Amino acid sequence: QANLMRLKSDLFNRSPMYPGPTKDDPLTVTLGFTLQDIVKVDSSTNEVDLVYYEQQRWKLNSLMWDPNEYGNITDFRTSAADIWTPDITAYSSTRPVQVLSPQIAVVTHDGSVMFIPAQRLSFMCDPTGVDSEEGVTCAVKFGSWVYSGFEIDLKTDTDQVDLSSYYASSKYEILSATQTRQVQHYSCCPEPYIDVNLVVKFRERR
Amino acid sequence: QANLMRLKSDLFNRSPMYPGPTKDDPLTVTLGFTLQDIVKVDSSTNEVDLVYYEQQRWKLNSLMWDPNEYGNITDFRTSAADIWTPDITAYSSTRPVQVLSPQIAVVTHDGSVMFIPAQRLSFMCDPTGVDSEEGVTCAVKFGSWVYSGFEIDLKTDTDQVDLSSYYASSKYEILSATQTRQVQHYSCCPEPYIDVNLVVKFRER
Amino acid sequence: QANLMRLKSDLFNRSPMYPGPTKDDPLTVTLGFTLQDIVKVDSSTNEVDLVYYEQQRWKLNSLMWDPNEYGNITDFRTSAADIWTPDITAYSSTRPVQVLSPQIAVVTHDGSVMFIPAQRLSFMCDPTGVDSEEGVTCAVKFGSWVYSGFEIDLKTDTDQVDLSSYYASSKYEILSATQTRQVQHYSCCPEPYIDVNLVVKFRERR
Amino acid sequence: QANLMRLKSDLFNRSPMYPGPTKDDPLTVTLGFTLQDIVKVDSSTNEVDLVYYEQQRWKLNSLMWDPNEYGNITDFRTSAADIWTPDITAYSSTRPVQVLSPQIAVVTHDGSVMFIPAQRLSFMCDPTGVDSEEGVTCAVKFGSWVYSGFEIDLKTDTDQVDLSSYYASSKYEILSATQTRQVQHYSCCPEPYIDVNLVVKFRER
Amino acid sequence: QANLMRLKSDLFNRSPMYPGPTKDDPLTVTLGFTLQDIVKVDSSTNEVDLVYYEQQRWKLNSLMWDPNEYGNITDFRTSAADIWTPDITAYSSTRPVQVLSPQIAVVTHDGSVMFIPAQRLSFMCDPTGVDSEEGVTCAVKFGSWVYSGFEIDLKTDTDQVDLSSYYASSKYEILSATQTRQVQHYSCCPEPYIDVNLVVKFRER
Ligand SMILES: *[C@@H]1O[C@H](CO)[C@@H](O[C@@H]2O[C@H](CO)[C@@H](O)[C@H](O)[C@H]2NC(C)=O)[C@H](O)[C@H]1NC(C)=O
Ligand SMILES: *[C@@H]1O[C@H](CO)[C@@H](O[C@@H]2O[C@H](CO)[C@@H](O)[C@H](O)[C@H]2NC(C)=O)[C@H](O)[C@H]1NC(C)=O
Ligand SMILES: O=C1C[C@@H]2OCC=C3CN4CC[C@]56c7ccccc7N1[C@H]5[C@H]2[C@H]3C[C@H]46
Ligand SMILES: O=C1C[C@@H]2OCC=C3CN4CC[C@]56c7ccccc7N1[C@H]5[C@H]2[C@H]3C[C@H]46
Ligand SMILES: O=C1C[C@@H]2OCC=C3CN4CC[C@]56c7ccccc7N1[C@H]5[C@H]2[C@H]3C[C@H]46
Ligand SMILES: O=C1C[C@@H]2OCC=C3CN4CC[C@]56c7ccccc7N1[C@H]5[C@H]2[C@H]3C[C@H]46
Ligand SMILES: O=C1C[C@@H]2OCC=C3CN4CC[C@]56c7ccccc7N1[C@H]5[C@H]2[C@H]3C[C@H]46
Ligand SMILES: *[C@@H]1O[C@H](CO)[C@@H](O)[C@H](O)[C@H]1NC(C)=O
Repeated sequence: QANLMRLKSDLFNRSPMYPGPTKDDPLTVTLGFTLQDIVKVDSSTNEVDLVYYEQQRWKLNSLMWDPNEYGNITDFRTSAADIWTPDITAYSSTRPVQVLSPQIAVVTHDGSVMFIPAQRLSFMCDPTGVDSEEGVTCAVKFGSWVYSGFEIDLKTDTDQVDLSSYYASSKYEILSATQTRQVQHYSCCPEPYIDVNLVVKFRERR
Repeated sequence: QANLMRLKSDLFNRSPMYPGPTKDDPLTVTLGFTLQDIVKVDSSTNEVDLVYYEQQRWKLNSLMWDPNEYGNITDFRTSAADIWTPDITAYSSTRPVQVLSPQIAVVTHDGSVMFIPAQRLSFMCDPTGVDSEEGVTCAVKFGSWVYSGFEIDLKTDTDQVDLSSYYASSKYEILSATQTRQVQHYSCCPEPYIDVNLVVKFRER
Repeated sequence: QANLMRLKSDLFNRSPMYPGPTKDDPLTVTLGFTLQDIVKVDSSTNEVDLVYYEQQRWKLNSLMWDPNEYGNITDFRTSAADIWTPDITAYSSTRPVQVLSPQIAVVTHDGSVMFIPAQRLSFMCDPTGVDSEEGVTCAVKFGSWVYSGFEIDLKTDTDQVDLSSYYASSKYEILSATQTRQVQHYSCCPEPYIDVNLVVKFRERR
Repeated sequence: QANLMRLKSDLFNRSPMYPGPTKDDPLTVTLGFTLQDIVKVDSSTNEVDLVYYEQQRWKLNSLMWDPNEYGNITDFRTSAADIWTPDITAYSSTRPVQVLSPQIAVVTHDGSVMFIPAQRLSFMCDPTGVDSEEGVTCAVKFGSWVYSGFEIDLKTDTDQVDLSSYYASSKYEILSATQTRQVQHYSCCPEPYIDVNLVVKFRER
Repeated sequence: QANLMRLKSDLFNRSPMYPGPTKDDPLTVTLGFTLQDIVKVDSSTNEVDLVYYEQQRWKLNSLMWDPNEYGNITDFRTSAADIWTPDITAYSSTRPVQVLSPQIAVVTHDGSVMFIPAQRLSFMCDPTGVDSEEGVTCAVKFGSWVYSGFEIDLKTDTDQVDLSSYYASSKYEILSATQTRQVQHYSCCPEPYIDVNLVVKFRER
């Protein structure tokens, strides 16, 4: 209690919040998806709804401490409002993303942060052929809304979407689900933009 | 008024809020459900909606006081924003949980806290067989979102879900409802996670 | 303007907010309902939606003042956030209550407060038989969420729900509407809890 | 920039917000509606949905300044949170009113304020006869929620609702739309209440 | 980190926020739309839903800095709450606009700001004829809610709406989409108001 209180006071009250990365001091953010459910499909609007956990990890020098100086504390939990978080956004959502979990992050003594919001997302997807044996493929890109590849580098720990928590009695079964880093250039602008392309192949079950 | 004002000032203004548990100083949180209604079932999306009260109890040394020092006050009510509260979350919700009651907790002189949010929850459930006599069983786990079993231990006072306030004219009748502590390990994570599994067997009326 | 500004400053900035009642210093809260409309019925979910005004009144010594000391002001209006308000809640709602009026209360020099939120409420009600001549009866209890009868006493000024503002062209006509104080005990806990039971008998029009 | 910053600092940081009117110092608020669209009708619930702009004007001595003292500034725009605003409310809404415009007001050197929220409103209305040539008439009163006629006087600049921005391809055409000051007493209350009654006659194509 | 922290502290903590433009010091805001999808059409209410990115650009002297003084930083990203933003609003929305992107802007050393909110908008549109080969045309104006043309000038970089990100498998195909500056006068008021008129011609695929 007392040690943790002192640590949080030192990290958060005695210094300003991290202002985000720059060209000079870029930040790597790792993303991974855990797909829980394809909740619904809307063939009249071509919108599909997913529920997933989006794991985000990054590391800041300003969040480092020595466990010996603070009662051997190697990590703690704190409100996501206490710290900077990356602006990772679905590019083709049709509704505001709905948050299903509390906004709390885990901070480790090496300055690494793990933040894993559960979300429900409606996104642009033609579900025609979902009732067939081949099923249907849909895709949605996630990236920083305003940081280029010079400020934020996105990576994945794996190209496989974690399906170990997928709901066994969903209306839809997953045939494949991948998460792939893409570099993108746009005609206006010189700098590269990074996204992770979440590609899901699915169909109605049996 | 004056005594209570002084107590709240001492507990909340004159010291920092409890920062949450650690490996060294873990916290036990007791959970209990009162199921009020199965409001609806959606066979096109496999989502079911429940209304329930979720009682949460825990105890902190930092919330202790001597009643004699504060006008014989043995307990008080306060906004949940004034205190730390646990991050207990349904694992398989499909919509943000909707809160139906005001966010107020009861604090007792021994440092124990009782907080009982009424909630409406949409969660993943295949309702196939709800129209049958056998009915259907659905389950949803509740636990801390980011604290492991090393920091937060969950328990129940009983394995029976309180059904005494269940809505008599619901579209669905309850055949059974249980609440059971589970210890879980994951491929992701080395540390154990504790949840309470709410299992409800029901059918159409 | 100047006198009222000074009064509000004295009551709200120069002292802490009332911390709520206790066993030693209980508070009586008077409730009355004005039923405006039965807006809808849902026979697939057994939910009914009402629109009403819920008048709440109570009195605090801490909100007293002498009109002579403050430019002859006998009352004022203020945001409900400036003052303590009771945690009166429907026991059997199925959705969060929707507030239709601004959150403003009237405070009188004797310390009495009048707060009258207009609300739309979805609550548990089987509407089977609403299309019949006998109609249907539904009920919903309102009480403090966490204060017992030792801290908050609820009363009504009358057992009749005010129907003078009921919408003349509603889909549903009201046969009766009553509001009755009840004392209740629950198996766990020694202390009594007070509620007001709103009972409404209605049917389809004409 | 610099002059305006100084003016806002003098008006808002150097003095308290206006606390609202009293019996001794009543306030006149002028209302006017611009009806944009009758968006929908629900004959199963007797709810109708309108989109309109509600112009509100009032004048306070505390918001006066001399333009010469502040770089010739005769008016400025500011967040509605910086100032007091009246609690004008539809009496027969069935859903919380939805705000479609940013909450910003215009303040003029004579202390006059203009605030014009665009809103979508669902209100109690039987639409039976909307498909006929005569159409249907519906009405909704707007007034202060908690100030009586002793504290706030409402007026209109005109009895005609502005229809110049009405959506030409709406599902519903407007036959007439009026806005009329009414004085009212209630069984509850000794003091008179002022409202503006918005009466709209409309029909399908 | 350290240089950027100092820059933000200098710009945002050590001086007041920009209070908005005046007649004396007007501001030009450039708008451009990127239409992503016509998501739905409602022929029972004459409402259509679009998803788009609205790029907004303006320039303030108060946001200028010398890169040499701050570690060669030529630009940074910051929360839109840290800075003033224009009150650009759709004139004919039927629901509050839904924001799909985080509220973050890019600020450049010359004081220029780029802010690009992704939005879902329901607006007044008769979709009769959408199933035909000619299709249907709908329009919606965007402008400042309370600043006139004397305080805020709107312009476009181009009259063509960017369709390069339009969703290939939308139910609706775009025949044309234009964005055009308009000057407007209103009977009440002496001052001109500027808007950008977004005109979209589309049909079923
Ligand atoms: C924090 O942890 C370190 C070890 O992980 C502790 O340091 C050791 O304490 C043991 C047991 O008393 C000694 O025998 C070792 O010599 C110490 N050093 C090392 C490097 O192992 C330390 O005492 C812990 N601190 C607290 C307050 O619990
Ligand atoms: C409060 O009320 C008293 C009277 O009840 C006001 O004082 C009187 O003011 C009138 C003019 O309005 C004078 O002619 C009287 O001589 C005053 N009498 C006394 C005893 O003071 C007083 O002005 C009121 N306060 C206000 C309006 O702020
Ligand atoms: O030109 C583009 C299109 C592209 O759209 C998909 C979403 C993206 C997320 N943000 C939103 C704005 C954007 C951007 C920034 C700077 C120049 C061009 C540009 N955009 C989008 C772009 C990506 C990346 C970035
Ligand atoms: O990927 C998972 C699966 C599992 O999901 C059920 C809920 C859990 C409670 N919290 C939420 C995040 C989670 C966790 C932490 C770190 C990596 C992966 C991960 N999760 C969930 C997990 C448990 C434990 C933990
Ligand atoms: O045990 C209960 C059930 C009962 O539910 C109906 C509604 C009530 C209003 N509040 C909500 C919490 C509650 C309460 C307080 C303390 C211990 C148990 C307890 N609850 C509910 C109770 C009443 C009274 C009170
Ligand atoms: O009983 C009523 C009905 C009537 O409703 C129309 C609107 C009004 C404006 N405010 C809102 C609350 C109200 C009022 C005050 C005290 C007791 C009952 C009561 N109401 C409304 C009333 C008027 C006047 C007042
Ligand atoms: O008289 C009007 C109608 C017109 O409506 C289209 C939208 C507009 C954008 N803002 C919103 C308020 C408004 C305006 C300013 C001052 C008095 C009246 C008034 N309005 C609207 C007007 C334009 C311009 C401006
Ligand atoms: C900034 O640019 C100058 C000029 O090239 C260079 O000398 C300096 O090292 C750069 N970096 C910093 C942090 O000032």
